[PDB]
Amino acid sequence: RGPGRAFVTI
Repeated sequence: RGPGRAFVTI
């Protein structure tokens, strides 16, 4: 699982 895989603009 992993709906939020955007560790850039966070």
